[PDB]
Amino acid sequence: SHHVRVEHFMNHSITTLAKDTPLEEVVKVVTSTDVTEYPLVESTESQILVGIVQRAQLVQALQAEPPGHQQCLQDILARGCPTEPVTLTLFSETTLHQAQNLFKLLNLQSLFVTSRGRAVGCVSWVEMKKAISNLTNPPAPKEFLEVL
Amino acid sequence: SHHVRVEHFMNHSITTLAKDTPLEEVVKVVTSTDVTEYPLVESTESQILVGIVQRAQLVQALQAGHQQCLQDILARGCPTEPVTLTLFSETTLHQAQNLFKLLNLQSLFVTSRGRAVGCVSWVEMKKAISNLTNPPAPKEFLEVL
Ligand SMILES: [Cl-]
Ligand SMILES: [Cl-]
Ligand SMILES: [Cl-]
Repeated sequence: SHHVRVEHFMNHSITTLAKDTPLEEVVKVVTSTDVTEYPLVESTESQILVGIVQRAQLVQALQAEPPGHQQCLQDILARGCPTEPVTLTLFSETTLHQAQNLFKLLNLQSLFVTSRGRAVGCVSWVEMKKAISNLTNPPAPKEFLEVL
Repeated sequence: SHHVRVEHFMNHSITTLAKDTPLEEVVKVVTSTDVTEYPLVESTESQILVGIVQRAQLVQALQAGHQQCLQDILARGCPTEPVTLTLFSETTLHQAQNLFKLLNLQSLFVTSRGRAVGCVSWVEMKKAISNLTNPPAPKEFLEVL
């Protein structure tokens, strides 16, 4: 468990929202995902994690002030949409041993993962359990299908 | 302890080393400090935490064209350690305490928006806990007239 790192088993299927993300794109993201929260990044270019926004809060803000006159996420945040601070995260190089101990002892359900400050994934017990299982029962290699 | 945050009691007296920090400056930092490790940041301008470098390894590399910078010594073999856990400016004292106690930690660096901004050890933690019930009196300061 000391050789397996979070980057090996983390879920890459996360959708980051940036302060400069066009409001049209924000609406598309919110109406196409069902996650409870989204990692907020400084800019689309940097992807530097700076906070967390809860979907329920973002939905409420969008319903109140529906999206020429181009707008971005920062406009909605400046308008009053609540954001949450980042107080704990995993890192790409955090070991499976460290991650499991952290989740167990702090009674956590999930955490975002950063690498060089950038939001790169998330880990929940679903991913953790899969990694632990692979320790003794590694899955068979993935197979491909193609039009020969 | 839910209202006191790490940024309130962390030690701001940290010296980061950046990938583009000239070796001349690296020598100045090492010779003027007494810590066993330094937070490594992407660039002097960004201060984005990307790793940790141990004093002993820096010394070894130093004891062994373009202006030579830290990144050059790292490329030549100086080992770097990964960041696997940190505190954040907004982490609460309650959270910090639990983290240190349950994981048996002695210290961690603190980041804010990805930037290295301080460090916390039991020295700072104990002072914060003490201040909860016995806060120090406000200090008096003079203006430079
Ligand atoms: Cl488990
Ligand atoms: Cl794995
Ligand atoms: Cl304090």
